[PDB]
Amino acid sequence: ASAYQRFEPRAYLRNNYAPPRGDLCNPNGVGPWKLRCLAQTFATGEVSGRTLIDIGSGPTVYQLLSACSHFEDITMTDFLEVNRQELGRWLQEEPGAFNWSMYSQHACLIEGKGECWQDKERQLRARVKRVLPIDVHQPQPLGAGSPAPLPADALVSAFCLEAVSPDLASFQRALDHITTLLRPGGHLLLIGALEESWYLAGEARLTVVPVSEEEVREALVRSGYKVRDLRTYIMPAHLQTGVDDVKGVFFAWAQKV
Amino acid sequence: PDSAPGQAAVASAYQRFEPRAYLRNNYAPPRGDLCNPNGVGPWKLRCLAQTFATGEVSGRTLIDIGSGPTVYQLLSACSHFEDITMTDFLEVNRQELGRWLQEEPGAFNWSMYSQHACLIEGKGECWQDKERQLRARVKRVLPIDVHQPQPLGAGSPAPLPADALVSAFCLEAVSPDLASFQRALDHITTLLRPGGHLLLIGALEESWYLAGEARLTVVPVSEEEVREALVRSGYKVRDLRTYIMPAHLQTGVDDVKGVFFAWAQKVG
Ligand SMILES: Nc1ncnc2c1ncn2[C@@H]1O[C@H](CSCC[C@H](N)C(=O)O)[C@@H](O)[C@H]1O
Ligand SMILES: Nc1ncnc2c1ncn2[C@@H]1O[C@H](CSCC[C@H](N)C(=O)O)[C@@H](O)[C@H]1O
Ligand SMILES: O=CNc1ccccc1
Ligand SMILES: O=CNc1ccccc1
Repeated sequence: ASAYQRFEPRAYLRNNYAPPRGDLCNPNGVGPWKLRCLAQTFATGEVSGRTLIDIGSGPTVYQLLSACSHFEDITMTDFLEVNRQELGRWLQEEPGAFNWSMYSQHACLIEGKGECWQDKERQLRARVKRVLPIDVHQPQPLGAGSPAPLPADALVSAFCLEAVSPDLASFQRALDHITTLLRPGGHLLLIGALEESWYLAGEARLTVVPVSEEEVREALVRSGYKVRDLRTYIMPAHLQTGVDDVKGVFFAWAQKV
Repeated sequence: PDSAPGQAAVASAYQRFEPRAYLRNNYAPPRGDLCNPNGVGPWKLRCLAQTFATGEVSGRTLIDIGSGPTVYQLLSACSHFEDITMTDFLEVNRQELGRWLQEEPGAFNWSMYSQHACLIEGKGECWQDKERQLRARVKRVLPIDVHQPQPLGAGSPAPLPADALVSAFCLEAVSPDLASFQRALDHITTLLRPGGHLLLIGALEESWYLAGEARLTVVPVSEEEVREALVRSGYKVRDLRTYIMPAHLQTGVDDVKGVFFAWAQKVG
């Protein structure tokens, strides 16, 4: 909690979204894998609606590239002001914004609709209506008078819960808290680190709860979801770089029931 | 009739050709806007991609005829030919290609075209890889004059005969008349092996275009004049499509009415 007060957005982006982890040319990397999970899921046509909320967006937007063409009202969120600012810089095309164009290009490539990456970014920027503070530790993560339409038709969340929870039970409650934001019958797309215990963001050294695939599945069931899909990416040696001790990445497609 | 005079005018006029103006006029927006699928850029790239996707156009060696300062016309080709020769009449164009080959920052930026080719080829290739492969496969950049019976000269470096030819907006842009156009086509055809393929892209019913201070004269040709010249030169026409230039893409840089793409196979 106080650890996140030293969290440096630029250090985080450099660590996870610039080469090598940010090289998208090799389809066997973690970046293409993530984008693929997202794209394939939305391509089913079963994840749809009017409103969507991204939970713990941090300073990144890649997690919404495939989502944005299925949801007209999108809400992005984060605990930290500095992350919300970094997002605003990209949404408003302000100076020094992070360059997400390689990810936008690869989403267009993967989706296979012949869309140009500029149109994709345009649609995302237009459909993200707001960027709000959030704390998944709170029973009402967004607060009381939320400007965000509730409940949402769908949730997305990448690398938040395990990264803000000291242990399983805390992870489980955090999942409980965000689930209240989701309409019954709605969809949650959850991405996260597997068996990770720490990662770095500049001066910040963050603690993570190491979770397994089966622990993720069980937590989803406990929270009232049917697990439609749960896949694992094993982190290859050359992508183990000293910025963390992640062993793999999970993708879960869950439906509130 | 005597050919020298018309050829002399053409060579003279091209001494004023400005590569950067030409690039801005034709390969930056609006004509360089690749987001609109109905634009001329995506159409050209589509013709090339679909043709190479048939698998029917392959071999070891390819020659691009009148490359000028552009490389888009080879984006889909480069995965099918180990050895690629680029060519142009003007040293200033060859220099511009030199800059791109060295990946210099001052070079024209073709990355939107590279990305779009990757997008429509549908193999999930990243654009950095496409560009790296093109740079690796261009083995030489050579002077050329299509009005000469041997356009590359005698004892040229180029592997002859080639398995395939590509040529975009060259023949009609350097030929004073239809007879000249036909002869130019005859000349480049000597470079292609029997059974080899020619991919020809060009302007329809155009009489002029701008390249900075240079305002050049073009022989206006129709689709049926293009088909006949190809037949006359000893080709079977496999494909010949027409793009009609939208009014919003008529920017005053030329009086082009449309664009043709011909896929032709040399009889042999
Ligand atoms: N108590 C809390 N409630 C909700 N989000 C929190 C939180 N404490 C930290 N966060 C945010 O959780 C994020 C983890 S980083 C994940 C970044 C992005 N979602 C991605 O896909 O790369 C950080 O941005 C951090 O600021
Ligand atoms: N006598 C000649 N023989 C072969 N090419 C010539 C020529 N005279 C001029 N050219 C070249 O013909 C080109 C026409 S511009 C077209 C350039 C490029 N292939 C494209 O696709 O946009 C110019 O580069 C010009 O220098
Ligand atoms: O630790 C969390 N961030 C992370 C982001 C992308 C890939 C692997 C880890
Ligand atoms: O050369 C004149 N017209 C032209 C039109 C589109 C692309 C290249 C050239």
